Order: sequence, then C-alpha cells, then structure tokens
Amino acid sequence: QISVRGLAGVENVTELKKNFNRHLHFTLVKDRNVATPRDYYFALAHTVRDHLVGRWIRTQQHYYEKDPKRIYYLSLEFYMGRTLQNTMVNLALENACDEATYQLGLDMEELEEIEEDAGLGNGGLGRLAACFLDSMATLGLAAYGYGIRYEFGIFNQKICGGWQMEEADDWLRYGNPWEKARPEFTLPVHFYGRVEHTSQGAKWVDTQVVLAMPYDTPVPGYRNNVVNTMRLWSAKAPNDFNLGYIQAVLDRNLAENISRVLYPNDNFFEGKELRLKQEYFVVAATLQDIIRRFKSSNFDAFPDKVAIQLNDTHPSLAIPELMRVLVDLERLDWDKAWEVTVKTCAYTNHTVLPEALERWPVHLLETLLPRHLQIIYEINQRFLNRVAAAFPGDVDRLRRMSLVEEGAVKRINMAHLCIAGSHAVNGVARIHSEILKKTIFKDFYELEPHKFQNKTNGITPRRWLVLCNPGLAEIIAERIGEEYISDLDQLRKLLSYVDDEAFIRDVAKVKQENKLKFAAYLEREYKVHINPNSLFDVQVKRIHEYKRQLLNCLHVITLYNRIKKEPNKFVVPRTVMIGGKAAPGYHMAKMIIKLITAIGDVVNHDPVVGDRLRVIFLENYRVSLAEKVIPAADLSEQISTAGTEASGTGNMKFMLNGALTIGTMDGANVEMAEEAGEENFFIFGMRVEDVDRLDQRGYNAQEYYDRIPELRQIIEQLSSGFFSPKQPDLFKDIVNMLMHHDRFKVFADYEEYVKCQERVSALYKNPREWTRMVIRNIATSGKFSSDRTIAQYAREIWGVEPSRQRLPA
Amino acid sequence: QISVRGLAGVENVTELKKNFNRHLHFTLVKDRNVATPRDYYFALAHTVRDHLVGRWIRTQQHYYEKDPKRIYYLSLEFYMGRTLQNTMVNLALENACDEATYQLGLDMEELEEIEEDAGLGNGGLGRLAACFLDSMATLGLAAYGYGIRYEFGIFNQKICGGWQMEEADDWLRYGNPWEKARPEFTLPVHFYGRVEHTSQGAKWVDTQVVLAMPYDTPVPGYRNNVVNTMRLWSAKAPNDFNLGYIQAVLDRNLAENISRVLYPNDNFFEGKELRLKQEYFVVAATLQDIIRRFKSSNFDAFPDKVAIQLNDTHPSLAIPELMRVLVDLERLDWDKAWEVTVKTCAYTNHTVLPEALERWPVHLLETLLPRHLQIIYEINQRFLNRVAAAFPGDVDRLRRMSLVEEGAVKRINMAHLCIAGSHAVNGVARIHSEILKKTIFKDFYELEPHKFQNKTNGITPRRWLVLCNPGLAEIIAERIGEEYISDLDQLRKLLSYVDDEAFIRDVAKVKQENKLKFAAYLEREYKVHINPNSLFDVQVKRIHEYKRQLLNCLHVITLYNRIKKEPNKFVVPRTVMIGGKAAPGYHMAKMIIKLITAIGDVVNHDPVVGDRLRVIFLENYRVSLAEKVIPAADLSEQISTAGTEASGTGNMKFMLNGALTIGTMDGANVEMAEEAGEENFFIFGMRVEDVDRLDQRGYNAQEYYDRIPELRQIIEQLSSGFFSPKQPDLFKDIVNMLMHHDRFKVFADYEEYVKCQERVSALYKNPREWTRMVIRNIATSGKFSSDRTIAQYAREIWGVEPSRQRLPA
Ligand SMILES: OC[C@H]1O[C@@H](c2c[nH]c(-c3ccc4ccccc4c3)n2)[C@H](O)[C@@H](O)[C@@H]1O
Ligand SMILES: OC[C@H]1O[C@@H](c2c[nH]c(-c3ccc4ccccc4c3)n2)[C@H](O)[C@@H](O)[C@@H]1O
Ligand SMILES: O=c1[nH]cnc2c1ncn2[C@@H]1O[C@H](COP(=O)(O)O)[C@@H](O)[C@H]1O
Ligand SMILES: O=c1[nH]cnc2c1ncn2[C@@H]1O[C@H](COP(=O)(O)O)[C@@H](O)[C@H]1O
Ligand SMILES: *Cc1c(COP(=O)(O)O)cnc(C)c1O
Ligand SMILES: *Cc1c(COP(=O)(O)O)cnc(C)c1O
Repeated sequence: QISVRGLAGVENVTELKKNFNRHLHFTLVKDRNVATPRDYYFALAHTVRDHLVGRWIRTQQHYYEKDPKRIYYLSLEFYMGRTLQNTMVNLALENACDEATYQLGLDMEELEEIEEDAGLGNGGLGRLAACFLDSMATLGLAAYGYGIRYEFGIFNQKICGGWQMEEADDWLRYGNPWEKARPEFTLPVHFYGRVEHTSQGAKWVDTQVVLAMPYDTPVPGYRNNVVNTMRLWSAKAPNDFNLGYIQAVLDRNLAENISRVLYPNDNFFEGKELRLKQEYFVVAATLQDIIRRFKSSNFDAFPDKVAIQLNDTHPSLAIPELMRVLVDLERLDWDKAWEVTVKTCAYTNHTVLPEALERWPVHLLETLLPRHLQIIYEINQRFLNRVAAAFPGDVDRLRRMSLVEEGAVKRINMAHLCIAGSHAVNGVARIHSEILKKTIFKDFYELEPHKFQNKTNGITPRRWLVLCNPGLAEIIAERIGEEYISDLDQLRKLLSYVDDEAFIRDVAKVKQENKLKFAAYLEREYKVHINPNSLFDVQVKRIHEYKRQLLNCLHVITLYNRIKKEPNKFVVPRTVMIGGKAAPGYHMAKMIIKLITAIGDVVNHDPVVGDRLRVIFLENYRVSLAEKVIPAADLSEQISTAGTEASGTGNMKFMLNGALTIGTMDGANVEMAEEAGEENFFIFGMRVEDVDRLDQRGYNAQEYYDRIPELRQIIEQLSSGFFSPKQPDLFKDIVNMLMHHDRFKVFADYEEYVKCQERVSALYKNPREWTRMVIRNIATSGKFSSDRTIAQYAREIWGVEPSRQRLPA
Repeated sequence: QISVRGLAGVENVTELKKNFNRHLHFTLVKDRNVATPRDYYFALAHTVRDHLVGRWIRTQQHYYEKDPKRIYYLSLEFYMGRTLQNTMVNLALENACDEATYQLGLDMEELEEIEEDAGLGNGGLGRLAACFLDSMATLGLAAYGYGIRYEFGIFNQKICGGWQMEEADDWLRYGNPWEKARPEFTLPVHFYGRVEHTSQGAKWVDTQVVLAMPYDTPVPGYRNNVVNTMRLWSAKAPNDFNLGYIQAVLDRNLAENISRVLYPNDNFFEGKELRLKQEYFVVAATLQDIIRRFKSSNFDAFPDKVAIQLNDTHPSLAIPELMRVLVDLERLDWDKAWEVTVKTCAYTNHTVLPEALERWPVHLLETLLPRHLQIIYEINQRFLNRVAAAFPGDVDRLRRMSLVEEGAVKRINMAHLCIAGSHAVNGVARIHSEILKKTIFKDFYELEPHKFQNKTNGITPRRWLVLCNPGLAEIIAERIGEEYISDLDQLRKLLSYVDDEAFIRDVAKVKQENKLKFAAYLEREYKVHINPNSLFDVQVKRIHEYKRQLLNCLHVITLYNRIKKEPNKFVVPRTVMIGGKAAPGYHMAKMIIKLITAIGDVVNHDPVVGDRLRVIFLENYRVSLAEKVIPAADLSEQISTAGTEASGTGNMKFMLNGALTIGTMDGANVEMAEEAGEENFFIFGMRVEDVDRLDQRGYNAQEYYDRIPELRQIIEQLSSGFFSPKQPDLFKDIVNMLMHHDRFKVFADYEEYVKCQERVSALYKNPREWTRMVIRNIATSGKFSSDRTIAQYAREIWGVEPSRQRLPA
C-alpha cells in the first residue's frame, strides 16, 4: 500500500504464504476449516518469528567473536506492548505480510488486534526501558535487557458503575510465541541464611535456594539485521524443595510467587518482602550471567567489558551483590572490588517524590540478605569517612548523606547507595537533573560534581510514528525520504513546508483520518458516539494527584457551567478523553476516576450541551490503546505541577503525532517548548520558582476559592451532590483535599489554565494556522528520539560508539 | 540394522536430516556449535512429531464425517513413559531416524535416554490405561483417553543410607513436545455452592469456578495411520478470581493446585478433599466435552454414540454428573436420564483390598458437591426399592447393598454407585472376576447377574516386545514374519521351533545380550558390578505387603545362610534384583526397602559368598527402567498371596520377554500357567481355597517359626541386629508384624517357595532345557496382548467392531 512499509516482492509473498500454511498445519495442528482468527494470528506470529532466528543467532555469534563492551540494562519493568507489527516494521516485512495475508483471504490488521500487550510495567519507566532496547538494537550496541518474566503484568482495568475494578492480566494464557525458554541456563538465587566469619573471610550459609530460569525475547534493530536479547527470569523451586509429601509439592508455590505478579504502583514505594525478593532475584541471576559471559572473554578489565545501567533504585542491590561476588567468592580485596563496582555501575534517577524513593527497613534486609546488609554498612562507613575528610566538622552533612536513616525504624536509602556505588548519576530531563543538584542530591553533587549528568528521555520513532501513524510517516517520507526514521533530527527539513498548501492539507487529512478511525474504534469496542469534527482533548497517563487529572476536571466543569449559563453562544466543540489506571490501594486516584465518569454521566446526557462537549473515560489505558488514541489527539494535556514530572514521555509521543501541547514548564515540556518555540506551545501556570515562593509563605486554597467565583461554583457543585445525586457526599474527600491538603496546588494554576484553554479553542477556529503550528511541532520533535538519548548514554556513560552500519542478512 | 524397525529409504533419510536441522535452527534457536544432546533429542522429537500431524488431523476429521460410536476411557492415571521410540515404531520410522541421526554424527539411543517418562500413574492401573490407548488406536476405535495433566507425576525415588527419599517429578521443566495446549476449549468446573429448589426443578448456585484447559497428546496406532487423542485437563483460575490486590493474584494457586500433583498411593484410599476435587474436575470437564461432540452429531441415541469406561471408582462421579446434566440442565425426567446413564457407563473393578476401596465421607460431598449428594441419595432410594422387591424381608441385604454406609461417619461406597449406574461390571482376570461374584459383590451379582463380566488384562506387544527387546522381536520375525506384532496369537507358530537348535541358540543369545547390556547400564549409571552369567532373579512392582517382597527377602537370607553353612558347595549363582517405590506415608513399605538394602550391605560384602549371590535394589523403578530390566530377566517373581493380586501385568511383560515365572495361583498367573502348561511354570503355595481354610481356623505364624529351623534362624538374625549392627532393633516392626499381624501369611508359603526356588536353580543348570521352557512361554503369551483385551471390551461392553484396516497416509 504505502512506501515506508517496504516491498511486497512476488517471491517474498509466495514464501510467507507457504510458511503461514506450514505453521497452521505443523505448529498449530489446525486445518483451515476449524481455524479461528486466533489460530491465524499465531500462524502469522510463527512465520515472522522465523525471519528473526538467523539474525538473532548471527548477532549473538558476532558479539562472541568481536567481544565488544556489553551493556546490561537492569529494570524491574519492561512495558513492551505487542511484538508482531514492531518485528515486521524493523525487518521491512509489513507490506509483504499484508499482501501474503490478503491473498489467503485474511485482514492482517484484525490479526494484530488479537495479540496481548506484554504489560510488564506501570507506565513511563517501564516504557522507557522498552524504547531504550529498540534504540540500543538500532544503534548496534551489544545490549541486554534483564528483568523478571511476571506471570501477571499490570492489571486489566474494568469500569463498573464508574469505579475501577482490577482483573488479573493473564497475558500468557494462549502462550507467548516471542519468548524462548532457556531452562539449560537456570541459575540458583539465595535467600535468608546467616553469615559465618572464617580465616578465609565471610561465608553466606544455610540459605534457601530459588532457581531463576531465563526466557529470551528477541529485540530487532531498525533494518540493520541486529537482534539483541531481553532476558527475563522466572522463579522455579528446586526438586528437593521441602523434601507431608503432597503439602511439600504444593508449597513449591511459595518460591515461584517471586515472579508471579508485577507490583502495580507508579511512583509509590511499598516496603513489602515479596518486592525485595523480586529486586534481589533479578540482580542475583543477572550478575551470575554477566560474570559467566565476562570469564569466556583479571577483574581490572571488568569495567572495559561491562556497563550495568540501573533503571532507578529497583536493582540497587546489584552494587552490594557485585561486591559480595568480588570480595567473598573471587577473593579480591575491598578497595579493588569497589573500584571495579563504581566503574561498572551507573544510576538513572527518575523521581523526586518522597513517597516513591526506596527506603528499605534494616530488619527486612537483616532477615533476607544478611551479608548484603554487612556490605552496605561497610560501604556507608568508608563513604562517610570520605565525607568527613572533605567537610571536616560538618556533622549534619554526615547524618544527611548516610546510607542508613535513623528513627522509629532504621532504613537503607537505596538512592544514597546508588550514588556512592556509581561512576555516573543522571536525571531524565534538564530541569529534573538541575533539581537533583539543587535539592535532594545537593550534598552528593558538592562531594562528586563529576558524577552528575542529564540524559533527557526520548521515545522510539519506530513504534511511536511508523507503527502507530503510518499515514503521517508516509506524507513525511513523500517530501524528505525514509532516512528520518533512524535520524529523527531530519524532521527539521519539514520547516521548509510550513507554507506549502499541499503539505498543510495532507497533515490535516491524516489527523482527520486518525480521528475517524478512533471514533469508529470507540463505537465498535465500547458503544459510545463521538463528534469526529470536535477538538480531541486527551490526557492519558497513570492516575496521580501530581499529574492533576483534577485540574482537567475543573476545566471540563467550567466549560459545562459556561454552556449552561449561555446555552445559545458558539463554543469550539470538544471531546475530552481521560484515561489511565490507578494503583489498586490508591484511594484518591480511585475517587478521581469516579469523578471523571460522574462528570461524563451529567455532561454527556444534558440535551442543552448537544455534541458541543463530551467527557470519555478511556478504559484499560495501555501501550496498544496509546498507539490508537495518540495519533487521533489534537490537544496533549501535560499539566503536572512544576517540579513533579521528572520528564514525561507521553508528551513526546503526542508532539511526534501532530497534537499541540497545553502544559506547565515541567519535565521535558521545557525542552519541547525550547525546540518548537514558546509561541508554538500552550505554556501556562507556576514555574518551579513560583511553587517554591508559594511554599515559603504557605498554600492557602481558601484564597483562590474566595477570589474566583467560577471556582467556588464548581466546589459547591461537588460538595452539594450536583454530580452524585443518590450519594450527596460521595466526593467530600476530593473537596476536603483541594481545600486543606493539596500538595500539588490545583487551585493555584486554575485561572491561567482556563485562560490558556480559551487560547487553544481560538486557534482551533483557524484550521490552517492550527495545522501550521502542528507542522512547527512535528518538525522540531527530533531531539525526543530515544536514538539521541541512547547515543548520549553510550558516549558519556558507557564508553561505547553507536553504529548505523548493517550486519549481513 | 534389523527388519521389524522398517525401511531407511534414501529420500526418507535425506528429508529427516533436513527437518532435524530446520527444527534445530528455527524451533530451538541453536547453532550446531552450542547444541547439547538435549537440543538434539528435542530436534529429533519435533521432526518425528511432524509425521504425526497429518495423520492426527485426518483421523479426527474421519471421526467427524463417519460419526462412529465414541469410547471415552476415564482414568485418574495414564502411565505413558517415553513417547519418542513408541511414535517411531508405530510410524515405521525407527531405522530411517537411526540412519538420519547416524549421518549427522549422533547416536539415537543416547538421545532417547534424554526423554523424561510421563509418570502420570502409580503402577499397574495407570500403565493398563496406557496399553489400552495404544490397542484402541491399533484396532481403529474412535477412542479418547481423558485424565488430568498433573504438573508432578509419581515422585523420583532416591535411596539415601538404604532409605527411600522422594523428589518432585518436574517432568515439564524442559517442555513436553508431544502435548498441544488447546486453551480455546477451556471449560468451567463448579465446586461448593448450595442447591435451590424452584418450580423448574433443582438449581446449583453460588459455586466457585475452576477452569479446565485441555492438553491433547497424539496416540498413534501400529502402522494403520490412526492417531487418537489423550486429552488431559489443567486447572486454571478465572481472571475475576478473588477480584488486597497482590494476595488475590497469589491466591490463584489454591484453584490451580487441583492439577498440581498425582496422589502417590497404589491400592490405598486416602479420603482427602484435594483428591475428591481431582475426581470431580476430570469428570465435569470430560462430560461437557462428550456432550458437545454428541450435539454436533434426542438423548435416546446418546448410548448408541457414547461409551464411558470407568477405570475403577476414581471417576465414579461421572454417573451422578451425567444425571445432573441430563435432569437439571437438559430437563429429561429421572427414569429416562437413568436409562441413558446405565447404557452409557461401564465399571472396571481392579481391587478387593478393603483399604483401597473408595468410601467418601458424606460431610465432604455435602460441602463440595451438594447436588451430587442429593442425586446419589435419590439413586440409592430407587436402587434399594428394586432390592426390596426382588428380596422381600431381606433387611440385612438392604444394609449391605446400600450406597450409604452407616457408622461413626456416614460414607458413600463408590463401588456400589458404579454397579448400580453401569450396564457392565468387569474384573481384570478370571479368578478376580470369580472372587467378585462370590465375595465383595455377591449381593449385586444375585440381583443383576447379566452385568458381571471378565476382561483379563493385557500388555501392548509394541512397547513391551518390539520397542524394549528388538533382538527378540527380530529372531521371531525371522521365522514367522512381522504379522504377530498386531496379532500376538501368531506366536503359537513358535511351538514348531522348540526342538530347532538354531532357534534355541538365538533365544539364549538375545537373553545373554540383554543381560550384558543391562549389567553395563548398572555400572555406568550406578557404579555396581554384577556377574552377567548369574540367574537374573527380578521382582519389580510397587512395594506392598500383599506382593510379599518380604517372602523374597526370606529366600535371599536362606540362600546366604546355606552358603555360609556349606561355603565350598556349588550353588547356581544369582543376581537378585528388587525394585519399586513405596507410597511416602506407607511406613512398612519404607522398612521393606531398608531391609532389602540392609541384606545387600551384608550379602554383597561377604568374601565367602563371592559372585555367587548379589542383592541389588533397583532405584526409581518406572516405565523406562521396566523397558531395560524386563528383557534382561531370567526369573519373574509373582509371589502375591492367593486372592490379593487382581491380575498383575508385570507377569505378562516378563512372559513375553523370555523369563520363566515363579508365582502363586493369583491373578493372571492362573491363565498364564493354563496357556503355557503347569509343567512350564514354577507354581507354589496356597491356592485361594487354602488361604480361606487357614482364615477359618486362624493364622498362627508361631506354628511355622516352631517347625522350620531355617525360618527361626532368619527371624533371630532380624531381631538380634545381624543386618543392622549399629541399630540392633531397626527391624522389630517387621519381625513383630510377621509373628503377630501378617494379613498376607508370608510364613505359610515359605517352605513351598524355597523348594520351588531349588527346582528353578536345577533347571537353570541345564541351559538347553531352560531355553526350551522359555520358548514354550513366549509361544503361548499371545492371549496377554491388550489387543485381545480391547477387542473383548469393544464386542462385549462398548458394542463396536475393531478393525485392522489402514486409514490412507
Ligand atoms: O523516566 C521515565 C519516566 O519515569 C517516571 C517514573 C519515576 N518513578 C517511577 C516509578 C515507577 C515504578 C515504581 C515502583 C516502585 C517504586 C517506585 C517506582 C517509581 N516512574 C516519571 O514519573 C516520568 O516523569 C518519567 O518520564
Ligand atoms: O488392572 C491393572 C492393575 O490394577 C492394580 C490396581 C488395583 N487398584 C489399584 C489402585 C491404584 C491407584 C489407586 C489410587 C487411589 C485409591 C485406590 C487406588 C487403587 N491398582 C492391581 O493391583 C493389579 O493387580 C492390576 O494388574
Ligand atoms: O564455546 C563457544 N563456542 C562457540 N560459540 C559460542 C561459545 N560460547 C558462546 N558462543 C556463542 O555466543 C552466543 C552467546 O551466548 P551467551 O553470551 O552465553 O548468551 C551463543 O549462543 C553462541 O552463538
Ligand atoms: O464444524 C465443523 N466443520 C468441519 N470440521 C469440523 C467441525 N467440527 C469439528 N470438525 C472436525 O472434527 C475434529 C474433531 O473435533 P472435536 O471432536 O471437537 O475435538 C476437528 O478438529 C475438525 O477436524
Ligand atoms: C508513554 C506511556 C506512559 C507514560 O506517559 P506519561 O504521560 O509520561 O506519564 C504511560 N503509559 C503508557 C501505556 C505509555 O505508552
Ligand atoms: C507394568 C508395570 C507395573 C505393574 O506391575 P505389577 O507387577 O503387575 O504390579 C508397575 N510399574 C511399572 C513401571 C510397570 O511398567
């Protein structure tokens, strides 16, 4: 059909059709007369997977012969989504498979919709891991993703009576054709036990053993014939485990529970034992694998051959585990082992929210990992000795910088352990990296200024342009060719088309087609009727007080009250769509979902409103729903309180896909606005500086309520039961929080938000100028490619050169 | 190499080699330089599985078009063993795969040794199920095996210090290439709840739902291109299950535990809830499948289209479940539903041991299956009304025949439920079926004499001759051709070779080769040195008091005491091998293993004995060890107390493979002796009649101890610590049982056993006459083919004609 989807050669199509029928027969043991769409999806998945195998074996072979420096990306989360379309895109197979499926009488797009998301992450951090794997493969880096093969990923979200219900994400029920079990590379992981001290040093004894079985998933680079590995560990019990008889076999599940379920909290630490077991399990199995590979290339060369990147503190135990292996098992002296550990490890910080920072109780580490606690205390003593020598007499600094926090319960500050044990610490957007140096890590910065870097986040333009928005990919490729897909900076060439009438028409046409296709998707799968000629106002991201879905709710209720006051006045029609999951135990996030649906129940059924205002809660927001709604969006809502959103990556997805942004100067929004120009961005609200000034004098919500009549009306509607007729007091927790305990200062940004939202409506009245501003955004989105991000990690942290040069086919 | 293994055509071998390299690359994602024997076994397994697929799809297709009567074999146990060699044998692929593997530089026999046994049974009953599936496929019957896909089969047996230790049989760790998951045919199974009575009859409500997911394994017939299905159910939780959040996901394991582990008791009932859940789970999922198939062919035709065979009482709930579906869901009247149920169901009884008969407490059925208890009580009332009408005033008969047993706890007698609900009840050897009519089922026989049949057990000559003993298969095929493999009665033609010198030499040569090959297997895998010129005295079967391993131990200690008394006299050298697992909770069986190893520790290290007497405990006796030792045996020990071994099938395996039998007139031993001639069999001991006569007057073990000096010496050796120097009283439980509480009358058969064992030694001194007696046994083993057994089930119970006619290829 379209050029960027590759060639449909006669030999290629014939060969794909024959392998599809071979897999249907031999692999699936189905004849054509009883095969379901699911059988057809699986036959296609096996057929495309076949094109990976040769490339995967050769790539791993090449890394054994060349022995380059190896990058190990340790994450507890990989938010992968679907693999089929991504594999076809990266192997240039998409048009050939479309053609081959069409000739067998099937619709490939309908087969793609059958694949389950690999939902092994919560949101931004897990999805950053997935974008990074794709960029590392595209840039020809000898990179490995290491994590946990959770049996249940992020829960499926159902809305029942406007409330979130959670269902188990049984993503493996029908099998995973993309993973290969490697039961032969199964490794032991130790828990509990005690430390004996001998003449020959410390010994960890009387441990419980859990086996880690690896599952390898291929990670294809963009048309470079490179296929890297994501290795995920599954927990298995040993066969002597608990070995009356029946109960001993049934109790094997205590051990296998380690890899059973992803913790579903975004930016919230829960100090549970099972979570600490998950953290050690991935770190222990992964470091044995790293060391095995290194010994098949003394430990002085380890950091020339190994980089370990820590995705937040979740795998921070990699630092004491590497010390334990180097000191206790390899018998290196402390100082040499520490040198190797620091040069090997690098720490990416993703948050400043205090309740998200990992602080493990000592009694927990004492029971589960006694030797790691000893090594952590030893790290702390030698670290505090360097602090004392550099800042003599500064006793408050010693208390603040300690890895051990004193109090009710002693805690380990895992962030402090990562800075001490890493040669590089980075934040994930320039303002976030500046805030790390000025606030939470100020003391560490003053000791070791050299460790602190910025690596601004990015997104892969493969999944987030070519895959989700082929029509936009194509009109761009019509003008400037295909090269931009692996060199996004080339999109700047689009600034010379900002006054080209045909290009303006094509950009608006693709947006309109994406909106029709998504409006129809809503009708088919969830029986809801939306005006496709309305402005698509989209806020999709996890439900969080800091992301201020509530600020958006206040705007929606304002528009509603303005329509009801002046029913017969023109307003730009909007479809306001909000989606995201709340953590199951996060009461306020569950109330916010319920408020969103309750506003919808009132606004969507008022005949005076008509099709001028619609409020839709998008159910089960996940990677595959993001691929559908983001290409359909006109307005991107990035409205976090200044200083709370470390980066965001949603923001980038929307910029790439032809939506204008309304946002605060938070996270990468600052850099997006700098790249596009402030005049091409709907910036409103407090800067970081303004929030600090408000904090010094005290945030009084009552002040905003007394001075803004439009705001007081909304709070009185909420209180009195305007939106909950049967349960008048349903939303009292929301009102009470907005009036007395709002950490994120929702009212402080209300006036400037509504005014700025009026400026959005005004520009939307002028299609041509709206589209010209969209072109200025797409044209300057190049910086926000994960290829740029990874090239910066490679050069400035890992010490390796990226390469766009192809392996042979 | 040998003819019965089929042709190695040039095109066939070339094609197998190419598919083996295709599977190594594409399926296993290995290059030849890192592949292990396990990778090579898997590549071969995938290559042979490919030859099944076409035949499997066509067979199932043929059954849909022809719509023949369908046979459903319901068993809680299928003791399958390894699949690779069996598949090759049945598809005539063995020589072609040997050749193809040889040319790729691999040894196929070494690859076969890598396959795990499917150990989803305890012993004879589970293995009878497996032999039956093979015969049903060979006789072209539209037959389905239905059971449970246990995650852990019968435990792996380790001997540590002469004691049995159990290890979890993790048979699925490396994957099962033979099964195909069918997650699309997943069915709900209900537990707990309560019964509401409405106007429209009884309703089972507020149940817990467990999902049953089927896994299909192919069952190939012998070169007839027929491939039947064994369908095994796995327990899965629904996704709303328990739906704080984390614990709800972890608690999914309560539901999935149903299919986790095979109960490891042979001939011992344990009334545990988890076991009752296993029984309902297979019956509920299976009857929904049977009914779905039937409705794609009113219920008057059900029994013309459906036979359900119950493998003992373990699936007895099939009877009330079919009533429940027919009465509660299909709305048939009681009498019509009952007619259909009786004509559909048939019950095979396998035991008379009281502690093996299933008697479920009512409080258990009341909680778990409330509606099935109501239906069982209703069955009992109408059954007892027919008993009362036939035997008016016979109130004791009413109490004895009741499905409900009164007492401390009310129990359901599941055997009584099966006779009432079945058109046919059979035992498994003629003497066993006679004992059913005279003792435990006398009352039922007098009511419905027509229901009671014999179907003498058999073994498949595919696994138990061609597969395990190719050299014997071949010398037979040299004289009489290959036809006997699917018509074992043809072995009678071997009686015309009983005086042929060349055939005598070939039979003795194959036995000698099998003994060398097994002696070498012992040395490699378990570092033990055996005289291959000795008589191989083998007792392999589950460890049980009724099977009298202890009688054998007394003989071994007698030979030892006779050697020590007269060291310089000639005795026929023996290797005495005993193997079998004890149920983990069966104290006395664990002591017997320990006694066997303790005798070995004394006998094997006495320099005066030399290589004249060896006692070996064969570790981890299972189907794959039976395939090795049974072809190596000279003497088969079948020494159960008369009336206790319902049939036995080991006995038959050994008769087929060229061992003479020493045994009691028990089980199929009676029929084996009748077929071969009493003069060609080492018969000793009490008949059933003699045991009864002893029971009437009282079994006094002291009488035998007072009169047999050789016996008194052994009991004094056992007591005093001759065999346990460090723990003098180790075996007091054994002595105490033999002297005061022996239900199986070990001493009563001692004298006649030793005398008969002297007759065995005497014939072994004359190789030619030993071999001539072996030929008379092999020659008359035809009756004991499972093809004969299944043809009898088909004609006399199921109402279908077997067929040896091939499906097209
Ligand atoms: O850099 C990628 C994105 O990372 C997000 C993040 C920070 N912390 C977490 C997180 C996730 C899971 C956690 C689980 C347990 C404990 C803390 C946990 C913190 N996620 C951050 O909010 C967003 O601005 C960035 O764009
Ligand atoms: O007909 C095949 C063979 O079946 C054997 C049998 C009888 N009962 C059981 C058994 C097995 C498992 C059980 C599990 C639970 C409760 C009772 C259980 C009874 N197994 C029988 O001893 C042998 O003579 C026959 O040759
Ligand atoms: O001893 C070896 N000989 C040849 N190739 C090897 C050897 N060890 C590893 N390789 C190759 O290196 C790849 C990577 O293995 P890994 O690094 O252990 O995951 C393997 O799949 C092989 O292709
Ligand atoms: O509706 C149908 N059309 C054609 N073939 C069918 C149909 N239903 C079942 N079959 C065939 O019958 C086989 C047995 O299916 P089962 O009896 O449901 O396990 C299937 O695998 C098909 O080959
Ligand atoms: C990109 C993405 C996110 C992160 O979005 P933010 O707006 O940065 O919070 C979360 N969830 C999914 C499914 C995503 O694709
Ligand atoms: C045949 C067989 C049995 C049954 O043997 P019996 O001597 O009849 O008890 C038990 N276990 C295995 C592994 C078998 O192959």
